[PDB]
Amino acid sequence: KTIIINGVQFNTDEDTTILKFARDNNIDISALCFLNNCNNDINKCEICTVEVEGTGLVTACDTLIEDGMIINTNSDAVNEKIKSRISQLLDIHEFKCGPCNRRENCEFLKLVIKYKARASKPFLPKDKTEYVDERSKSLTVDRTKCLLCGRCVNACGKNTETYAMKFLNKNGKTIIGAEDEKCFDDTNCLLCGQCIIACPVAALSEKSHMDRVKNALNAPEKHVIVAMAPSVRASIGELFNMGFGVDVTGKIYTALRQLGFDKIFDINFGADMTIMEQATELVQRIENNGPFPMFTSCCPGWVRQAENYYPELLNNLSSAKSPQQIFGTASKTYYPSISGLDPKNVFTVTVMPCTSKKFEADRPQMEKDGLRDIDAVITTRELAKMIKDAKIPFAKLEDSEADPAMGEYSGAGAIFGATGGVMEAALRSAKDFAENAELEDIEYKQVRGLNGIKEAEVEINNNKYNVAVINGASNLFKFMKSGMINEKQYHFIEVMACHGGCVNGGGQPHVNPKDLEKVDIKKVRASVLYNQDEHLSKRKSHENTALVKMYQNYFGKPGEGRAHEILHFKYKKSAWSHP
Ligand code: 402
Ligand code: SF4
Ligand code: SF4
Ligand code: SF4
Ligand code: SF4
Ligand code: FES
Ligand SMILES: [Mg+2]
Repeated sequence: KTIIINGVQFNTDEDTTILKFARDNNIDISALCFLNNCNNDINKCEICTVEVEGTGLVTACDTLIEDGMIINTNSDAVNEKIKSRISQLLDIHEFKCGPCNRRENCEFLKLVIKYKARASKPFLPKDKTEYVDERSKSLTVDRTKCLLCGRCVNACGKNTETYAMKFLNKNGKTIIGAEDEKCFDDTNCLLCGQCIIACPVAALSEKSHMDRVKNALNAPEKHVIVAMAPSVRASIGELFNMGFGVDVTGKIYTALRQLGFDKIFDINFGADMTIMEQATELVQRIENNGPFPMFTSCCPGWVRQAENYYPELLNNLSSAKSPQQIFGTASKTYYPSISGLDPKNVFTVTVMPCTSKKFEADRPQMEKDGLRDIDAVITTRELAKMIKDAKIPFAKLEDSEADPAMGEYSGAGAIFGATGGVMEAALRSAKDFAENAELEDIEYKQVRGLNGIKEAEVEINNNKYNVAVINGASNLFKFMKSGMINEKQYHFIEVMACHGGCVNGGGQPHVNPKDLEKVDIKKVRASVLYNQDEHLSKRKSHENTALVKMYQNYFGKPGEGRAHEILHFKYKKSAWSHP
């Protein structure tokens, strides 16, 4: 093929779109609705408009290159068309970037600036109440910002295959939302927030908990605990122009103290707790044979997927609470026993890469004696904004350490945020528990990686067992619908709703398509976690000295006694009722 782009001749045999061929040859072409190798097929934004000689204006994002094509990407006719489309989008967009939560990284704003587009009539709604949906515990919608680009809809389909995010006809007008415009929580939605990640603007956001936190911080009698998820220390640095894959663990501990938090702990400690219970439970299920398989229960997105699509598997879920919930349980019980604080005055806050974590924390039964396990959950984005609002020079901060009591963690807990992380961490303890030894080789590389469905055969106590790691909610459906579950007897299965693991969560920092092309965001973030595991002395959850002291002095033996009573949570399919 011979391609002419802006007077430059190209000789290629590649079969691809004009947009991507231009991107591969450093030729600038704008784009909006195009994401994850798909565009808005029904109402194309036409921001990727280029001029093909002999044909006219075409959309470069979905037009294959052909031999003899003469393309102009920066002609006048092209730029006026693109400027016209952006202007029309501004006519339905509340253009007030000042208080907006996408101010520092909004794809639309940089398109408005690039083409210097102005609205024919400034969209200024008198009352955003009808445009805004804040009924969910995880998601919020602001349709004053929605461009109707369909990226959220496509993302939902690709990532979860639930199609919970739909195009809707709201009284003659086209909008996006849940089925029948219901609250997302009341539908088959997983609350994974992958639709947020795909949104170029502030139309989709997480359900804010920042008022919960700030009100608790300012309350004199409240002792506010904060504990961040594995993925946060590998991600939040992106929002401070520090690049990708930068371990900023120490900076976060310091920033949290300057924010006024009363105690700095870590969810990775709770991750070690989850492994303690789960690995013990796995050994229990082996000696009992059943119920197999055992599924992980730490991902609330997967829990909702099970509840909404596979309720017969609810009993097969691990009884062990998620690292977030199992931490919060101990924060209201164990922590006061070693501090003297009044449990009612304890306020536990977590920092999560996940929007579904907010729903899990607000589950009615996720409490004890009137005390919530987790009082508030803020996303990686929310913490970052909280830091910038306090004008904390994050990139200039010294590394400080967390408080050890519930802040120490092994390398096993560190890799939780990556796909296959929980599986590998659980095997490190389950093997040592069953064989009653301290095994040297603990690296399970075969369950790592970005493959959708990963299986492995493991040898536990002179017996072989089949494990599986499900990477992404869509791959759960594939694993079940295709009958892969029945090819062999699986004993232990990890499931994560977000592909790549929690590092690709819905509460994670946004990454513009032009950095996604150059950076493998899922591997680069996960690398930080794996590097920590490699450099740590303790790489097994049961070697967590702070955790061992907690169990020895308070809980006793894992999987039984008081631990089984308050650190566990079982999901049950609804009792029979009719209708
Ligand atoms: N609870 C919990 Fe988890 C832990 O530890 C986080 O905290 Fe995850 C992360 N990062 C999230 O959100 S949840 C699913 N298990 C894998 S990692
Ligand atoms: S979504 Fe983007 S363009 Fe719209 S107001 Fe917010 S920052 Fe500005
Ligand atoms: S909510 Fe966001 S991703 Fe979905 S159509 Fe609107 S602007 Fe596009
Ligand atoms: S939270 Fe997940 S399941 Fe729900 S609409 Fe968004 S992408 Fe779909
Ligand atoms: S994989 Fe992690 S971030 Fe994604 S829904 Fe599950 S718990 Fe939340
Ligand atoms: S980016 Fe090509 S039509 Fe929208
Ligand atoms: Mg205070």
